[PDB]
Amino acid sequence: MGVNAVHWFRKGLRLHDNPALKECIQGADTIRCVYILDNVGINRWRFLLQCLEDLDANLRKLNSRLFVIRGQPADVFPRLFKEWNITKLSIEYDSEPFGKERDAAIKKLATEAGVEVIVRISHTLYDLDKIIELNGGQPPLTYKRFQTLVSKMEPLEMPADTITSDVIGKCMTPLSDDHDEKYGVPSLEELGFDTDGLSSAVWPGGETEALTRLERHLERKANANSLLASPTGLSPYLRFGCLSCRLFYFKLTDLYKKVSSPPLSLYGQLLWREFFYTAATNNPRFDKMEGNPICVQIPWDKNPEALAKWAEGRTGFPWIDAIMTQLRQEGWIHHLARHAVACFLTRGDLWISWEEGMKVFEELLLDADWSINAGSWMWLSCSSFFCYCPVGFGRRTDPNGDYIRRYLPVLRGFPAKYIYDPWNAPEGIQKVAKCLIGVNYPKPMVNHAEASRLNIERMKQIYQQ
Amino acid sequence: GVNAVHWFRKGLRLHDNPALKECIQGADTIRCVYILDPNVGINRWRFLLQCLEDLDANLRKLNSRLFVIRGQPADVFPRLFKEWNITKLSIEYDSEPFGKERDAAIKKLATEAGVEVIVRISHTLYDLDKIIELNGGQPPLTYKRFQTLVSKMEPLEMPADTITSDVIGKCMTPLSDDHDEKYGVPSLEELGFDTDGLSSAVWPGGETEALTRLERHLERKANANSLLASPTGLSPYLRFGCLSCRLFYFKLTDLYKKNSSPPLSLYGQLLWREFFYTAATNNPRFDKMEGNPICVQIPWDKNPEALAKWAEGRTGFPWIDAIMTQLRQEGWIHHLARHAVACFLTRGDLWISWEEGMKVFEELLLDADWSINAGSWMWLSCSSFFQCYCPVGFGRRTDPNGDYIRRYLPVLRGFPAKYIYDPWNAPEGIQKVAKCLIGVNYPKPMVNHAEASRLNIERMKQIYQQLS
Ligand SMILES: Cc1ccc(-n2nc3c(c2NC(=O)c2ccc(C)c(C)c2)CSC3)c(C)c1
Ligand SMILES: Cc1ccc(-n2nc3c(c2NC(=O)c2ccc(C)c(C)c2)CSC3)c(C)c1
Repeated sequence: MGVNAVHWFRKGLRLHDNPALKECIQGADTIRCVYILDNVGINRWRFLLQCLEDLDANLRKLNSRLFVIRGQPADVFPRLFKEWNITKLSIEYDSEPFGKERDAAIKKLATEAGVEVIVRISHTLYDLDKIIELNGGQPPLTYKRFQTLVSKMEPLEMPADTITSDVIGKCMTPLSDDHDEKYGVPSLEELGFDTDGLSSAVWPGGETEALTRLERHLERKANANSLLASPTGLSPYLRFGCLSCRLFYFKLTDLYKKVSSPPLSLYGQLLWREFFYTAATNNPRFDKMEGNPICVQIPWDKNPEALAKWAEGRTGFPWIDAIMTQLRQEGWIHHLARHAVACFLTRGDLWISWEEGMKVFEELLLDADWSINAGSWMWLSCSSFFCYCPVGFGRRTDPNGDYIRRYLPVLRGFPAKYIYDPWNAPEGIQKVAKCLIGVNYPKPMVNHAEASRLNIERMKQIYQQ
Repeated sequence: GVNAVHWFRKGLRLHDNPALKECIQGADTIRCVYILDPNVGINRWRFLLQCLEDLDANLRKLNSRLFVIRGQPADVFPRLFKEWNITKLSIEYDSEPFGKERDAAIKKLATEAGVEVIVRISHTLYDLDKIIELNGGQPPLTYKRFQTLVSKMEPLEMPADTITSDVIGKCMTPLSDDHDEKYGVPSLEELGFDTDGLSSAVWPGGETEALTRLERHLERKANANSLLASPTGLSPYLRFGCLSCRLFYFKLTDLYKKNSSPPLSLYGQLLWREFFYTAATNNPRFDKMEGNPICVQIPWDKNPEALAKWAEGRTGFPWIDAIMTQLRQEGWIHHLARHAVACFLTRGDLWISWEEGMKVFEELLLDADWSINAGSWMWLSCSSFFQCYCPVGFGRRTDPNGDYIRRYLPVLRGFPAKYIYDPWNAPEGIQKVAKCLIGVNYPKPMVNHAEASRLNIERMKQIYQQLS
């Protein structure tokens, strides 16, 4: 009896600009926010778990708690509907095809149980289906066309009001005394992860951290060092929904006017994100080659041993290996570093499928969703949307090689003259550095000049086809 | 003639035994001895005695025997030197401070008697002193720096040749027909133990068992069940020396190669061993809080009754009690189960000193040496190395049906999975049909976890504010 509401957290792990949760509370006697735990690496799971602990803490401020439940949503929700006597369920819209299919299945389960479902857009700046409509029923496959469509859209509506005590009103959350025992956020070890020797996260999760960084980021806006994680970086918080894209949009617009009509390059980060979400939303095989209508079909090498050396940073190229080590250790690498390793794996040196690189980035990268990961890997491998040197790229960006020394400590003894090509160092240099190439650090896995010359010919064959 | 003794302590094996190999060279006679030197529980003693009978049986294949002697080494060895007219003594090096002090005293006594002492490294992958020298004179206290040091060392030389007929050559072992009466391996009852109702060992000791399980482990390598002892587990055989760390290292590399550059993660089990041995070797108070230069001073509770409930698996938390029951009964628990009970006792629930948990583990755990035990307990209690699990939720997450609980806490077998991890929440009618009244046939929880852990988190946060 009564109006009992559940808001389902997946993305949008925040209380600000949360229109679905705002609407779910309206007219509700009770409210319960739930997160349901279904390649994913340990840095992704730690960021998520920290996101849920920050949500729980913020909900405690409102005399509520987060409910964490393990299971598959299709089995879990029929039980919750009855146990809690639910009449309304709310979600932030998910544009990605697998999320679409999951949410369509839950909507059917909810309707059959008599539960009304509130769906609101708030993970993207725009209604992706409306952009596709203005473009004639197909997503744009060029960024400039996307810019044209966006510039004709209506102005962005204001972000939804933050969930506070005034919004909650008389709505309450029923809680047992053993809430943590049944619904608490688990630790990594409670999920069976090996955390031995794990250091403190370079990217701590949560809306609180995201809003702290947003304020520091904007105050700052008002190279070798670029390779390292910035304390005001926002990319993972946008992927998990800790930071609203619309709030970030409006704060940037507000800053720009304080210091007219801003160029759309002002929103370059947000717009590239929307582009890939829009391209992917109606393409269930967007993350594949075969069966993907927009993906060029290319005969990639099948080489699991070469793939493993790339994935684990054992290529013998310190520039490539340091990037993949920072990626694995911390979960974020510079955009141009993503270019560098993606080129090395696919069209550049190894000629391995972009699907394999995408799968590694899905496990390790914090800030790249399914759509953005698939679209970027297709783009950089010349597979859709119409060769870096693994020595010179790093040497030009960081001549002293401090980046290599930070993430490949075994190379720390090498001078800047050989830090990016240690195989060229004389034996005496290697001995004083206590690192014999081919013993303490591997030899380069390919001759870059020979491999790149071959692959360049292969793709020219593809594109003359 | 040249009469030699090889002193077994660790390294209870004939393969990759450089000290024994060097001792045999140029010797006319050889005698292998183990000295039973007066907390160690019955499962540790049984594993040891099975290692010694495997050693004795493998020495019989070479027309030799193991000589087992009860006494203190500083008293026994002056007698043996004269009785057997010994001029050669060999040992595998012991990095741990108490073993270091003992061996220095025996080396002095041997020199006084005119006996040369042969010492060879073979219990650890590396020369721990060479690691510390490379680091500038102090051990690394982060595992990342230790990995950096290890990746700069020379490649490991191959393990020593197995003691065979060929290696023994002309050397021989004088034997009497009364050998078992004088020097035999004793039984547990013969050491005064109560073995009534003891079931057959889940972890049988010895080099033969170790090498069998190594072969199966390599083949297999080529969840709720994780909690149970694996038939291919190697951890206790590495602690006792039935299996060489260096042999394991080389079989792992060979399996990997059949790339030439495996990540260090491949050898993860071995390097964490080496890390704690290195940290402990020059620290004679490594197992203490006061007077230990690397350990944060924390005002732990003194509560012997709560410690006893934890040690004996009477906490009232079935996940905790099942783990401690498996540990007592078999001598091995999963690594994550060790985290669970360590957090419950120290930083999590009871606020009892990590020194007390280490002493219980020292008595019951088969696979954790002094250095690894002390280092792990300091680590998990946030007391060193620059460092809260739910006692209901963790088990429920790991084994939802509760089969682990039903296996080790049979009084709870009747409870459904819904309450098997928190049986105090079960309605009385469930408790009645399960024939286990909570507070009568199985104790109530000894603490309110939510209240205890919240207060102890605040205690620890104050500790690190004082430090900062
Ligand atoms: C309370 C307690 C006592 C002992 C052991 N324990 N027992 C054995 C070993 C270890 N420790 C570890 O592996 C280890 C590795 C990394 C880190 C960061 C820690 C904290 C422990 C390796 S050999 C057999 C454990 C796991 C917990
Ligand atoms: C291999 C790889 C995977 C993923 C990402 N990656 N990660 C994140 C984002 C993106 N892609 C882009 O920005 C982007 C924009 C324009 C073009 C033409 C391309 C090719 C990528 C935006 S949000 C966080 C990148 C940079 C490379």
